[PDB]
Amino acid sequence: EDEDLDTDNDNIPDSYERNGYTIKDLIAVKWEDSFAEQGYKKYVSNYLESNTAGDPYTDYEKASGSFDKAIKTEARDPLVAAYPIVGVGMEKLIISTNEHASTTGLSINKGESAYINANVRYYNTGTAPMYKVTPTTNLVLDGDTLSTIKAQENQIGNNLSPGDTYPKKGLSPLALNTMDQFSSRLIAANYDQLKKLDAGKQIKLETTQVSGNFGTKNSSGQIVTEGNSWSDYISQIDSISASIILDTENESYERRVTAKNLQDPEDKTPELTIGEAIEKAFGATKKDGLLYFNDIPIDESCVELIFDDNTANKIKDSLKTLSDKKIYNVKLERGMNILIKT
Amino acid sequence: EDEDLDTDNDNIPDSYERNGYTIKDLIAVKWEDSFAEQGYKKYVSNYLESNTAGDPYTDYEKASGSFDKAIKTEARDPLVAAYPIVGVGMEKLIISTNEHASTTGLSINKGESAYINANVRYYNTGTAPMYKVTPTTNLVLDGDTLSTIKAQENQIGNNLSPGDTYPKKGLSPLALNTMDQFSSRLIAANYDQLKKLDAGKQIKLETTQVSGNFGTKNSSGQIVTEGNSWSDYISQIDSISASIILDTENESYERRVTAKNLQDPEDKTPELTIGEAIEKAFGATKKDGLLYFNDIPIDESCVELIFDDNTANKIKDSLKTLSDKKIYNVKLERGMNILIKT
Amino acid sequence: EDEDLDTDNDNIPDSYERNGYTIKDLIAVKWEDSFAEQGYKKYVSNYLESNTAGDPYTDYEKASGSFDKAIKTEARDPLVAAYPIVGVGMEKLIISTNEHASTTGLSINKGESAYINANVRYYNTGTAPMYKVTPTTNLVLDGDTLSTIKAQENQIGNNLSPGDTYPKKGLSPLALNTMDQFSSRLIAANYDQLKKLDAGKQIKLETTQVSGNFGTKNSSGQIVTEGNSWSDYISQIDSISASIILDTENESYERRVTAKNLQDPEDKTPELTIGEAIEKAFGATKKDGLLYFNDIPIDESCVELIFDDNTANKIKDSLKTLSDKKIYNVKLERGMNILIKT
Amino acid sequence: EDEDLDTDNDNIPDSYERNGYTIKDLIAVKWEDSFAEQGYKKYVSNYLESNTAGDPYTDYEKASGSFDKAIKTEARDPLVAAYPIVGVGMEKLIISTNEHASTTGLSINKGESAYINANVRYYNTGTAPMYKVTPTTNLVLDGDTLSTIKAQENQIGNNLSPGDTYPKKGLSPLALNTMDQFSSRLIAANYDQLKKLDAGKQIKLETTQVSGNFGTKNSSGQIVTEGNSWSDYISQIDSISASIILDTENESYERRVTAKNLQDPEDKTPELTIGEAIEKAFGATKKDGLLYFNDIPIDESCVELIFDDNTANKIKDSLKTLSDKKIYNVKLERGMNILIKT
Amino acid sequence: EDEDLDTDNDNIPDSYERNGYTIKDLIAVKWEDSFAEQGYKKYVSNYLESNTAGDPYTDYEKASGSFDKAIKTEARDPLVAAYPIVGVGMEKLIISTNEHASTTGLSINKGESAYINANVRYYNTGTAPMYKVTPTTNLVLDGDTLSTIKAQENQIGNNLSPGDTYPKKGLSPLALNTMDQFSSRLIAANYDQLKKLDAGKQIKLETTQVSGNFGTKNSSGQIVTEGNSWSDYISQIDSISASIILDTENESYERRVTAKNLQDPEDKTPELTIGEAIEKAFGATKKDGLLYFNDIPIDESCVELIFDDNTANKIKDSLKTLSDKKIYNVKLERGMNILIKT
Repeated sequence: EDEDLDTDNDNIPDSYERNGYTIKDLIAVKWEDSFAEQGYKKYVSNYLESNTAGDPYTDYEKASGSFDKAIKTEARDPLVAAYPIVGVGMEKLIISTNEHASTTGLSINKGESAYINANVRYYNTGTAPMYKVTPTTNLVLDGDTLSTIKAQENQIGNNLSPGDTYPKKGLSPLALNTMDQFSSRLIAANYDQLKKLDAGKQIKLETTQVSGNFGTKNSSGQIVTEGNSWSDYISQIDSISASIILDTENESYERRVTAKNLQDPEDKTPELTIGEAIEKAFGATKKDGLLYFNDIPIDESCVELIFDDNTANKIKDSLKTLSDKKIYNVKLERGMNILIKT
Repeated sequence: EDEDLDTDNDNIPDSYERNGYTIKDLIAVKWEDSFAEQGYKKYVSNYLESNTAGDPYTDYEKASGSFDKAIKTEARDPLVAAYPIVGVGMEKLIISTNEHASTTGLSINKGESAYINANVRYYNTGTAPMYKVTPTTNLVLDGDTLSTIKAQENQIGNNLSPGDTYPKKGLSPLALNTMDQFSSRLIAANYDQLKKLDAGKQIKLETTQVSGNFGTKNSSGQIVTEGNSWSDYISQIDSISASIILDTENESYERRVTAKNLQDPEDKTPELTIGEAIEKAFGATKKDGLLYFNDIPIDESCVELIFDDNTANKIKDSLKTLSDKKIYNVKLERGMNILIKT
Repeated sequence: EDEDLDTDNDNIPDSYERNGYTIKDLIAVKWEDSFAEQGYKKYVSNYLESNTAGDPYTDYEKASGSFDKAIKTEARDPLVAAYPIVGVGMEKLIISTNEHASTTGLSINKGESAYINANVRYYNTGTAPMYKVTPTTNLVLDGDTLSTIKAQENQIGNNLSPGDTYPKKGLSPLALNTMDQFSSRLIAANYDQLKKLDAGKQIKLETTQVSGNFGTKNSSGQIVTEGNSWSDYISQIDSISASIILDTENESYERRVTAKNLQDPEDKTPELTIGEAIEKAFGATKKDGLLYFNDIPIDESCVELIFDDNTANKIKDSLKTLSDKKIYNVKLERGMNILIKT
Repeated sequence: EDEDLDTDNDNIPDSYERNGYTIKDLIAVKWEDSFAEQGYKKYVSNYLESNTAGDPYTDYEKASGSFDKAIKTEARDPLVAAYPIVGVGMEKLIISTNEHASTTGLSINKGESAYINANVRYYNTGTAPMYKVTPTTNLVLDGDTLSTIKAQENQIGNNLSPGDTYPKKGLSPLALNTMDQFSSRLIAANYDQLKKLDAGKQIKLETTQVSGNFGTKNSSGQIVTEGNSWSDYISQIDSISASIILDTENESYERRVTAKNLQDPEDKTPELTIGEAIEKAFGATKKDGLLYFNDIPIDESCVELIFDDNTANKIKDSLKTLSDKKIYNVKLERGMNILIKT
Repeated sequence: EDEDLDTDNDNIPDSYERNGYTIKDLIAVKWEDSFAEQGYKKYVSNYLESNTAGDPYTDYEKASGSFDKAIKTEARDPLVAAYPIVGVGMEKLIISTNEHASTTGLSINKGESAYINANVRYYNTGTAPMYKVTPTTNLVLDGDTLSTIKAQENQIGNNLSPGDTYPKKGLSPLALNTMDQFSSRLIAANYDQLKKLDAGKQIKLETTQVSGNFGTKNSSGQIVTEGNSWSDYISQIDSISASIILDTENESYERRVTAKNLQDPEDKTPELTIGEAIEKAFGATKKDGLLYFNDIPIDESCVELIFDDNTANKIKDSLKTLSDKKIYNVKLERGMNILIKT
């Protein structure tokens, strides 16, 4: 009954955070099943923790709506993890060749003769914005693993809205050829690697890491992104949560949802199943008693649940005890990943 | 009746911010319909929020007039959004070619032989000033997507008054050729791209982002623009508001006006219609019971409401229920845009 | 009667700042018409504002004289605005040509062959000093709009007294050829622009902006110019005040004085007319019941009041209702400008 | 009688600072004419000001002797101004010519062929030390106004005692050729300006400004010169005081002494006359009832009081009313200057 | 009798600092002549000053022994001044000449052809250490006054013990050829100055100034040398003290001892005599009723008191009134200097 006693100092009780609860007028309301039709929802969380997943907001601050505005409405639930991830796309790699007087002809230096140039474009898929992007990307020549570069002081960009490109849709890509104000590097073994680049235009561009920022909110301390860094939360998140990826023919989505280790006798997060988790992640609800999208179904005759080895072997080891034989009705796995092709 | 009880600690009551209200002698006055003729106006705002739109001032601070002086009088209302946006214009791109001894002639380096130079000019259209401008702009060569640059330490400029150019009217434009004190880059493939520049002078300049500052005001802490940054508010604003653009033959204006999501049962901003919102944005009032400008009519036989697809399809999907058939009398769409040609 | 009740916390009452007042022995004295002959003057200001013009000093602190000492005695009145503006003059542009072995002769590089050099001199005309000057200036070649530069670390200068040059009168000008420790730039298209400079010595120098500092004063916090900046007050000032320029055959003057918008029901600055405003700006008083200078008459038979379009059209639109037909006796215009030739 | 009531919070009374006073045992003693023979002196100052002249110390702090020790004993009186000024002397300008293979001979670059070098030496004449000197000096070629330079990071120097040189007497001068670690500049138009330097060795060196620091003293906060800049007091001083220059055939002296504007009805500094002020500045006293030096007479048969125009015209305009006809017995002029040649 | 009343807040009484006193167990003991044989000594100081000499420690803190440990035992007395001074010695100047292809031979650049290199060594003679040394030294070519340089970041050094070299005895000297990571400068007029260096190896190395640090001591704020600078105490010291230089055939010492001006009626330091001051500076005592060194007599038949002009003329001007005719028994001179050759 909790007797209105808090154990975390997170302004929320611990039977409220044990049974179902929701939030009205910035005050913890207990629960009644009536106001589900009113438009409200239900939440459960960790009554012993100041913040369930790793993400830097507390349980009440994520559940109310006084944390940000730009973050999508799915992230107001304490099970999901409000954190973004950005991908870099490449095109139009151009070159300039043979520095002095050619396209050897006695005045072509085997180093520093053909400078490189690439065009890229960032895009964010996830749940949150990042008010700065510094990605480090590297280039590879069909298995030769050539130079790596940081974003310099003029390709850093700025705030990155959810589901958007870095140049907003209808603009030309971003140019890249620098190593701190130094035109970058010859495709190295000159009369060899340029002739590899003759019929072997396989300059592949990979991303390794990005770094960004977020924002905290007060009244007097209004909004600051000066030192709030995102590079020291991914290790906290990914060693707890599991990953869920959905994709249509025109969009993509990735989410990180938490779980529980069964061996630890002192974890107090609620249990889950993946048929509840795909509902809890997105805006997907039930349209005929089974899980549907905004306009699409997601059911067993419509899923293409493409697993991998660490997920498939554990589900094939644990799909023997139950008799209902439902893949959606299994306990989560701390570290798993799931693909929903459609 | 609210019993003089504040719920946000924003020095304003919550029936005052629920019904109509205005501000006299820096004190919240309730409302009387008499003094509209006196010169006063009416306001309404969000009784649960410390700041209605995303912009960094509060409800009372925007409604009174003790926030700035340079901001135009339309922004003193808590529904509009006091934030600016700057455009860059280009002209007069000049070149210097063929470095050593020509206009190949055996001494023309295939990289770094024709340095580029552009002339630019900023302008601000919106509602607010920005006390610093760092725009990042890129150049594109009829679909070749060439280099991008930040404004250096000597092209940054200074305070930018609303509706003005960066060099005030009657001055020459700005020169641009730098990559941190390095003359920029050859039009890359020398004997190819210069001959593309022979008959193909299509060096298009595009803007990608800008960054600036604003100003907070105290008595002892008078005016500071040292750390107040504008790059961490656009993501908060644009994921809430809608956009409205007006343009005559000699000027242009763009505004951001807020709205409400109907599915969210804990939003407490008032509702709107676009026929009220075009009046609420500008200094436009009614001159014959219908909306007029300073000296211009803006009515259904004079508007050119040129939509786009996401606005036109939703208004054509929701123009079936009502019987009056008025495009001005519809609920707003959180994310829509509107062009009003004249 | 005000009952000695302050509404701004600016240590001055609000019938004192409503009727006339003056200041004796650092105490607000009410007003009496007797001691005008004594040497005292009269002031009136905004009883609802902590600083009635934009300038960073308060009403009392500007009215007393415990703010600075180098500021001219006209600025002790709350109607005028104590802020300076500096103009740069150019002369003696010299060159150095044709870098390797000439005055083409086969060893002249089409970029980087003739470095430029200009001589400049600052001066201040206005009401205040500026303890640092960083002007950004650009050069133009008969409508070609060439490079722009910031004052470097060795050409910034120092404190700049009112009505003085930057090198005090009787010294040679300043030399300018830098782009951060890099001899400047060739007059670009070498064998073209040097031959334009043959008979076309039209290198015009233009100013775009300056930046400086000011000084606040305490006893324990004596005088600091390290954090104070002037680039965040001009937008506040110029969107309020009007401008007045006077010039004899040997000097020049420009001032910024305030006004009121008539539509706003909650502004509380007193009214004005230009016939009292030219008196209130300068040290000009009446010598025969009409406005005279230090030794010069300034009256309708001596003025050459050269307007512009926004001033002339409004004065010819509003010079119909009155019957006295006096241009000096009109309400001010918020944004106007006035030249007084003599 | 002042009733021991202070009006400035400067620990000194206000009839004490109205009549004569002096300071014994760090306590304000009133005045009695007996102890003038004891070795004491008399002072009078501004009972409404925390510091009379611009200089950063207060009235009591200058009158006692607990402010510094290196400042000369004339400055312990609240009428004089304790501030220094430094002059730069030039000699021995040397050159290095014709960079590649000469003293044109087909390999002499018309820019950057003959680097310059000058020898300088600072000296201070005035009343105070400066613990750092950064002078900006420029060079001129018989009316061509060549480059200007700041003192770099290794020609700054250190503390500068009053009446001394920067290298103490018996050392070689300072070498100067840098523009931030870059050998300076060719005497520009090479085959022209070197031949101007053939018979026209007229490289004149001029000073424009200097910058330095001073020292404040506490017990716990002992002595700091970190931020106490001198560049923000000269504008306060020179718009109040007048200047007095004395010179023998082996030394020089310059001082700044305060005054009063007669039109201002609320200034409260004492009056003066120049025959009192020349005694009040220096250690000069009366040896036969008339002003003498340490060993020299300064009287009407010994002065060579060389005025300028703004001093001569005002003294010839105001030497008519009095009947005694004494130039020493006139009221001071706020802005005047005086040369006492001997 | 002083009634145990302090006037400076320096924890010491003011008859104790008026008569003789000594410090036992960190408590001010009054005096009695008995404990002179015990090993104790006598001190007297300025009862009106918080620190009698210029040096940054107080009277009590210098008299006790709780200030530092590396400072020599002579400096524990408030008459002497604990500050060091460092001399630079030079040897082994080497060269590297004629850069391209020679020892003119058509390929010797008249600038930048023979880089210079010197060997230096610091030493300290005085009373204190300095935990950092940055000396600026200049070079002169037989009266041509060549370049000057600061010690760079790799030649600064570290803590410098009293009476030691900078490399401790038995190490090679320091190499010097830099102007901020730039091999320094040709001996300028190449084919002239190298031939001056043929038979004219007169590269004299002079020192001009140094800069260093010191150390303050607390328990919680244990030892800091971060901002404690020595460049702002020499002007305070040298305008008060006189200088005394002693030298054997194998060592040298210099000291700065305070004095008193007679014309100032409010100085309160005790008087001195030079025969007492030579004893009070060093560890010299009396061995036969006359002053002896550690093992050396220093008396009138052993001194070689080599004066200079300002000392000799004043002692020959004031050696007439007294009848005993003793040069050791004269009042000190504020500004004098004294050499004791032995």
